[PDB]
Amino acid sequence: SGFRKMAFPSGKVEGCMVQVTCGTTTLNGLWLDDVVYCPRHVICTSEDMLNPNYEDLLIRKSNHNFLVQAGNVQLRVIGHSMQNCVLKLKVDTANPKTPKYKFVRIQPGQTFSVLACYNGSPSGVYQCAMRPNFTIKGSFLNGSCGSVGFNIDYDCVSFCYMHHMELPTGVHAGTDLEGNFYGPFVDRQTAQAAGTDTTITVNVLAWLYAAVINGDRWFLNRFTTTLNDFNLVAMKYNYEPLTQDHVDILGPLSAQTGIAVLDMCASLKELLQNGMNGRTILGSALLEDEFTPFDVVRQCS
Amino acid sequence: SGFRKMAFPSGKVEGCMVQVTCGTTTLNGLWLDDVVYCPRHVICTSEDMLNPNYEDLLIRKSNHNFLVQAGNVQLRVIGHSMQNCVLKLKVDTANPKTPKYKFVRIQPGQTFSVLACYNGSPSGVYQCAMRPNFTIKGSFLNGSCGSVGFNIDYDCVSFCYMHHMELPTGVHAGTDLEGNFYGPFVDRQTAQAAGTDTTITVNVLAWLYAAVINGDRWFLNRFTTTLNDFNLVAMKYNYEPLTQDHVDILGPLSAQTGIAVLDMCASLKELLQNGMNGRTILGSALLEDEFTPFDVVRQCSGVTF
Ligand SMILES: CNC(=O)C[C@@]1(C(=O)Nc2cncc3ccccc23)CCOc2ccc(Cl)cc21
Ligand SMILES: CNC(=O)C[C@@]1(C(=O)Nc2cncc3ccccc23)CCOc2ccc(Cl)cc21
Repeated sequence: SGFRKMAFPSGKVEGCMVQVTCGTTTLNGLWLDDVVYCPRHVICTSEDMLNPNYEDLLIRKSNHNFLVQAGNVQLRVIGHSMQNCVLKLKVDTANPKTPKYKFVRIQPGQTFSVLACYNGSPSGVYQCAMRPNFTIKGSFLNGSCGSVGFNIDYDCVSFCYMHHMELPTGVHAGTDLEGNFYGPFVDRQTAQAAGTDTTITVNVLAWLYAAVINGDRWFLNRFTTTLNDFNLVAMKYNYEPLTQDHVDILGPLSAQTGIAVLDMCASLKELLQNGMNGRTILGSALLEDEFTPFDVVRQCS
Repeated sequence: SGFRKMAFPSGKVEGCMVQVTCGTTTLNGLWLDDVVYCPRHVICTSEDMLNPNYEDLLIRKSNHNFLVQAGNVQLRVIGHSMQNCVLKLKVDTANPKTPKYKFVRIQPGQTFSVLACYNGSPSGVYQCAMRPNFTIKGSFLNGSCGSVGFNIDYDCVSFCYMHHMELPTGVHAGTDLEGNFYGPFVDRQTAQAAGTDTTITVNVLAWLYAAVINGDRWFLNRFTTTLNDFNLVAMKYNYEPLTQDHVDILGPLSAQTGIAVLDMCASLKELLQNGMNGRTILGSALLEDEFTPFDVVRQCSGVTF
């Protein structure tokens, strides 16, 4: 029993965190095999942040301009290339702590663990979700760029995120490990705004199923709804539309608890209308949307 | 910016998790140097658990009865002893991944990271606080016994908890690494109940300081209070008393934000008597009490491990 926001054990990722310095800028890099991945903005100076020409800035750099530190050992850079917004620094040593890994690009609503690092040193681990506006509500200070988001599949690390920037609202934007930004963001200091965020409806429903599995049933009702009627109500509370895919994904939890997805959807409509009335669901007074249906099943079964 | 419930990096602890099997029972063990620590109830059957004589059960066991697995390598047990509610299995091999570590007993209100394990394999890491009723509101399934709680100080792991049981309300009870239970709990199948819980006042104040640091200021007010007037109000809402030690501990956050502790206490007092009024603090509609003042400083300054 019990339900917690739970991150994956970060050990496999900790052994890949290195410090990458280029001039006066220092951020984190991910050392996998003989390659160190880091945000390409590490090559930017003061007047290269509004409109950097990364191809032009990178051509002017040599391997000896990149100082890579793995623990108290300086790694030697033997090559450099750029793939979208990620810089790849070929080093002269394969990381002996390289786990089995994959680079996976995730979709909004997907959760992952973040290993927050400063100066190539891991300081904390927390669980995040990719918001529907493609930002993450992380916890990052200056120097956290290059900190990564990941999931663990048995013994395989799926790297899904690398931190690049903080938007004016305090939310964070980054890329997958191929340098492709999540969202319409660019790695420039030009005026950028996170779109209006919405609630990840499928995740809230998955979390209501977690609550039912844990014995919290007060919010349940005798109602069901059509998918269309649910979405009309949901949109009014800034909730993401629930697709038939989401309904299918909730199938196992629906079967386990004996509460049809559209039946749980009617509970959600009611909760949105009434609020909680001083009650909590899994120790929370708000509807939690950072647990996917996969997370709920993994944590409960 | 941003404020998250954040655990310590679990890598130093992951290298210590092993699987301990005794008969039909399989749980987790902590392999440090040449010793594997695990809950002593691993030696119990179902009948034994009802009224266990652990000294009697342990004397009947031999070293070969304990199957210890570190990855896909079976460790050979060369000795066994019991220290309170923890079993210590002496093994022939010192764990090469043994970090710098200490066994520390924590106080209620103190937080720590839990590395949830099943079959000696770490599956998740989460942060939590030792509740004032000595339970932890963890997330544990069958097979999680032996999962440990820890903090990291510099490069030293301080092991503070080992999971032993789940109470009927779904809350968890366990021991320090010397086998001493936190709370009035015993390791036996019998009627046990978690006491009425209280809110960790110093932690709520620390979290209000984290909210101020992050730009959430709506709850701040012009008022201040005496420590005694605050504690009279706090006791009424099942909040732990705030000591002068707690006020001193909040000193750095008080200086950083320019809000005196008793000034923040009057904000908390109003939040208790009046509520949030539909507003949130750090995305939460409830007062968060699982961030200590040290956790807030560490997260709002970026201390690394
Ligand atoms: C020195 N340069 C930087 O720090 C990179 C920077 C950035 O957002 N860094 C940070 C990321 N996360 C948390 C932060 C908390 C506080 C301050 C900085 C933080 C800051 C300057 O504007 C941009 C614009 C585009 C891009 Cl891709 C990166 C950046
Ligand atoms: C096989 N026996 C056990 O697992 C030990 C057991 C226990 O609480 N295990 C669990 C601990 N945490 C999460 C659990 C989730 C579900 C089920 C079991 C869980 C279960 C039997 O009663 C007791 C009584 C005292 C003590 Cl010290 C241990 C126990």
